[PDB]
Amino acid sequence: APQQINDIVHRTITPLIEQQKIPGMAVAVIYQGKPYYFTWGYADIAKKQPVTQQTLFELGSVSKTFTGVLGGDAIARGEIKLSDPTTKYWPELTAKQWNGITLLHLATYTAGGLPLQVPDEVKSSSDLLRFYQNWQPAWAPGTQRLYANSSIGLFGALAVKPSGLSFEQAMQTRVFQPLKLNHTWINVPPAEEKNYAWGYREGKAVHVSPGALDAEAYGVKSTIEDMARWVQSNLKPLDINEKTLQQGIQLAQSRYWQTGDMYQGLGWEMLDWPVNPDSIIALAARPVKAITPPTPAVRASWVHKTGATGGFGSYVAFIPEKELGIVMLANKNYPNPARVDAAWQILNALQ
Ligand SMILES: O[C@]1(c2ccccc2)CCN[C@H]2CCCC[C@@H]21
Repeated sequence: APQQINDIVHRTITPLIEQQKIPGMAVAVIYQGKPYYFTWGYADIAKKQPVTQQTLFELGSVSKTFTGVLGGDAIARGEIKLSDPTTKYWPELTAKQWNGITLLHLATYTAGGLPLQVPDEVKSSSDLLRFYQNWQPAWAPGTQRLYANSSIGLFGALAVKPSGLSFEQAMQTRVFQPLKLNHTWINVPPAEEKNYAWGYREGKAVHVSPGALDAEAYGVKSTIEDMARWVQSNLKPLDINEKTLQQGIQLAQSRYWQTGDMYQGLGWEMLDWPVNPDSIIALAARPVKAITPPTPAVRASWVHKTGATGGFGSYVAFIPEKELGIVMLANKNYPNPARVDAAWQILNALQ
């Protein structure tokens, strides 16, 4: 690595690991299409397995960026439209509160207060239907944003219906494969278990538990290499040869709603660059302003997503205009502000 990148990364991440007692971490900085990798500590403490560039980490809600782009790809394929009513793809959803709730609302957490978590008791397709039928919105659609797995999760599930594919098959064939993300998984195969880090929560080794809509909302596992490739693909979508995927990426970074200084994309969230770092809670209900029509992807943006599972904490951010991106993968769920601080310190110094 160029010594500047080495120095800013080590000087930022070493203290972060110490302060947050992070067992293992991988970091990629992508500068002008070139990735630079850094690793520390342990994928598995008990077995003394180090973090490497091949270690799989649970991305948690960083998975929603994949779902948002898969949904964009389906729009580009002409399979769905964000303006479509939810009921067009799930006509069994007959309760009257669904009138007026579109795929856009689901994708952007603006349906009117869908809950953060799908309840553990919800297993089957018939359980899920019952859950959504019974849900009572707090707000009219398109008025408030409440971050929710039950919202974008449903979007992901409906977005792949016309394709005929399972969600996982659609993601593999339409997103992972074309982008050469060959060590990115919704389900980690037995052959890859040797590389699957344990998460640590209160000192105990843990992996994410199955749940409904897990694939769609928080179920992707990936390596620092594939995640760097993912960030670069989103940084520079015009290099992508597959037309609908290129377009889907662009759609996921369009600005659909504004709350405060943040703009909601599909999975991705965006702020204008340069950002006040200060500008970048279990439930936070925020009124949104519709951006009518959505602004196409703005190059001078800080585009990012945080993600966690019980034992993992991930973060990706990039700035198209500066050809600069970063991925931070850790096998402990440590506070989001520490992630953003570190990422901003690194990118600002290189920018
Ligand atoms: O820029 C590359 C890359 C690879 C791995 C991580 C980040 C970026 C390298 C050259 N080809 C490009 C091909 C298209 C995706 C990104 C890559």
